[PDB]
Amino acid sequence: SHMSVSSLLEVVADDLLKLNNNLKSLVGGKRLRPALVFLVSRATAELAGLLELTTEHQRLAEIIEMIHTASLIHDDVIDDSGMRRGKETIHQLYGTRVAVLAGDFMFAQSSWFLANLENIEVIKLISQVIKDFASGEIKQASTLFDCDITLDDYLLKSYYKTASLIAASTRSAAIFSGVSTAICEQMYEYGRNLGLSFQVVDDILDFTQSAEQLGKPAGSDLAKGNLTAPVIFALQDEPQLREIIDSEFSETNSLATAIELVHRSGGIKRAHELAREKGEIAIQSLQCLPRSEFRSTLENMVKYNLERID
Amino acid sequence: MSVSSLLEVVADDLLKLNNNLKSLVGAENPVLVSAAEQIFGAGGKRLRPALVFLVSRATAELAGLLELTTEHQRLAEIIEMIHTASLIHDDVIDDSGMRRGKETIHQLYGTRVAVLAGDFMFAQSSWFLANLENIEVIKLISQVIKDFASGEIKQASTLFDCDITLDDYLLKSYYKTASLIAASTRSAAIFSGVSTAICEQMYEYGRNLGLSFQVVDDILDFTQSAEQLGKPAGSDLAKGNLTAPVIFALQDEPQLREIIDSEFSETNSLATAIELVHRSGGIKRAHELAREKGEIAIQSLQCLPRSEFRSTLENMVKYNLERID
Repeated sequence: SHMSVSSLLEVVADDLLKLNNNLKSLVGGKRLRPALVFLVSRATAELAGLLELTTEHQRLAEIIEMIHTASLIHDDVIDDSGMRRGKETIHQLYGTRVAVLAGDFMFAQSSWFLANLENIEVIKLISQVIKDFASGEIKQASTLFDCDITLDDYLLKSYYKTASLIAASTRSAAIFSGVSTAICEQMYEYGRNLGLSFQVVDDILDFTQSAEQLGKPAGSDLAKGNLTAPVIFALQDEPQLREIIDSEFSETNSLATAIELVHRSGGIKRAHELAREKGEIAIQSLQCLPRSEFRSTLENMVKYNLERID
Repeated sequence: MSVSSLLEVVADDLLKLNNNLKSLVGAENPVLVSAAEQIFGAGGKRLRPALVFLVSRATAELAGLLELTTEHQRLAEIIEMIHTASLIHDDVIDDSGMRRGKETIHQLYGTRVAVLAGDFMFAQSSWFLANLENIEVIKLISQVIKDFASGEIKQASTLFDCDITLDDYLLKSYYKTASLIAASTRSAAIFSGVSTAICEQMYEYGRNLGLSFQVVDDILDFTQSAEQLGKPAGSDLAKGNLTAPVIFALQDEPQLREIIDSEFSETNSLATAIELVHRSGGIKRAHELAREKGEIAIQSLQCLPRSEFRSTLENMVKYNLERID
């Protein structure tokens, strides 16, 4: 459902099971983003001398996931441009008005929650994430099938898409704990580099799953012209790959060829390394924190993400 | 009564604002830039920034301030940006194809891009406002943006519903229009540092003027010609948005209910309905509803000293009720 009330219920239930788990190990996706907020909140709260999470920490986890979920809802809206007739019909058929209103309300409820936490630094940080998301998503169609994309441009795109919200959420959790600016910056870098690692791994998985399904991989990133880390690395070595993409896989079975050129090029292995390198930056970001079950879980999130392609 | 003659006492403030509006979306996303100019250049009256300047100057003088603060000036720009973002989403939801002779953002670029553009402008507005560092105003405006979404959901959930009460119509009208105006005039007083009591009076001026604005707009959808609006007369009615003239008309012309329930499934039934609205006392009763809100607006200005700014704030009420637009 597109429901704020359902979202908040599921986040509180997921956070309860996570909290109770972490209590049992003391000193030993809709869930990732609130979990990261909760873990960073707990680690930094203990450093600041707080005896429990503040109301600001608890609402932050709901604010972040509401932004994430509203983003998906709005990104999913159909492009009706060009139709001379029957737009009201296609919007009825796909529930466009409901998606727009649900996304609008969820964004607004999130921003209203955040404003009422009264930390202007966090409001600035999160507002910027939303602007960059919307602006980035407007330009995304114009970058499909463009082999002139660089690796730095891909990482920036993945930042605005994914990593920026996660980095803003871990910095904000530290800000609400009142730890030093230096520690808030490190939590920001944890979130940013975990987010990039997470996105590169998701891009690797989309490719390697694509290359094993039995039908034509028609809905893969590569097929739609969304060129990710394995492909970009491959394009450095594969002149026929580039020509094939520029053709939008016009020729019968060219998509299959493109996929095998990518697997050929070792760019998958170089994408592995890139995701591993961002992960190790994320882990290094946590060492300003003392040993705790919360730091060990934040470190393990990186390793468990990387094991997804191991 | 000309819009220019009405606003001349803040003409210089408005000209600065109009020069700056373009750059406030940025220079880096050409589609986003182009979609912004499409609304900013379409010829809006800029009444909302004018109200911010008038209240800003009236309350600044009462407080002892020398000139208008940069916060006053940025507030005015933010209010017009929020207004613009809400028009963009309202066009998507209404599936309107035209706004002031020009095509709407979603017609040019598709529903998804129009929604994202509005998302950007709401976020850009909040971000600019946060950089004014006043948390009271930040919380006020974040409530306004939620109110827009609450209003849009209520509006879409009650299309063609002839059991709508006048109280629900005024609530919807607050969510759609008057909430933003009430918050903009309260925020202008806040940035001048005047008393809580005067701040609250300014909120109520903006609320009641906004409600009077929207009632008159809903009247004009019936009473003005089909290209004096661009849209044909009764466009709100035809899409099932029942406004004050229709609500009053329904009390005397029960066939209106049959036509509206049918969603005008039958040829010339919309023409029939519009004649029923005119036949009833409806348009006249909606006009006195607007006047009654306008009078409460003028009462809320009496806590200000006499000043050319107060006089123009009162004239805005009279201009609206005389309006042909």
